[PDB]
Amino acid sequence: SGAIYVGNYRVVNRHLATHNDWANLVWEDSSRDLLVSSTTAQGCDTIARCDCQTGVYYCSSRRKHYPVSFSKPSLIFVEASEYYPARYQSHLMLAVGHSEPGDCGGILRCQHGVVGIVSTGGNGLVGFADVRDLLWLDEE
Ligand SMILES: CSCC1(CC(=O)N2CCC[C@H](C(N)=O)C2)CC1
Ligand SMILES: [Zn+2]
Repeated sequence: SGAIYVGNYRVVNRHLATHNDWANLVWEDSSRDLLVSSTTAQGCDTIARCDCQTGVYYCSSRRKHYPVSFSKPSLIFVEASEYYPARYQSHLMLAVGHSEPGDCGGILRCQHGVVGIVSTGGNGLVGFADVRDLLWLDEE
């Protein structure tokens, strides 16, 4: 579990969104595994606006933050789950790291701020839904 809290927005994995998230919906995209809802309180996270490929992510199944090298956001095949049918998840970045079930929502960050949230993995893989192109998170 986990979310990004920027301005009056809460960014979560679409597959983990609550009824309150759906009832206060700003934007959602199933191909990216992302959903954004509105919040009453202002958040403290800042979004990175960059092309970094190195950063650090939080792994809840290890209680640890790990430094990683990650790929650029791409259209990458994600094996079926209980959440998604084989498909192609867009704006996804991959790294070598531990992930197991339980871990989505953990933040990936670089020197500029929040880059994205854990969305996929397995294998000694971990994939990150990017948020750096969502410029509207910084306003309104
Ligand atoms: C070994 S479990 C790896 C995970 C879970 C995992 O990959 N999926 C299950 C939930 C939906 C994910 C999606 N973004 O399509 C796929 C990352 C924590
Ligand atoms: Zn950066």
